[PDB]
Amino acid sequence: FCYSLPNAGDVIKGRVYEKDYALYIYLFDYPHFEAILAESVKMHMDRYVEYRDKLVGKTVKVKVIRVDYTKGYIDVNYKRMCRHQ
Repeated sequence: FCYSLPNAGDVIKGRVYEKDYALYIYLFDYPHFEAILAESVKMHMDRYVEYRDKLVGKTVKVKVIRVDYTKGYIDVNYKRMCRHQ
């Protein structure tokens, strides 16, 4: 293996999108990893709807919680909105 990787705890930027019942994020510096907002997967229905409405299409900062470099997956948690949004 080889390639650039973020470290757990790192706060990085990307654009949020929805897919397969959850919120994911297109990480600007890690475009080839499927990055999911871990907290959105099992979030209770009504709050999930609000969460999706608040974040989809927005540019945000997220904190890295887990990196699977062999399979290409990254789990993150939404932190804050960007200046570009």
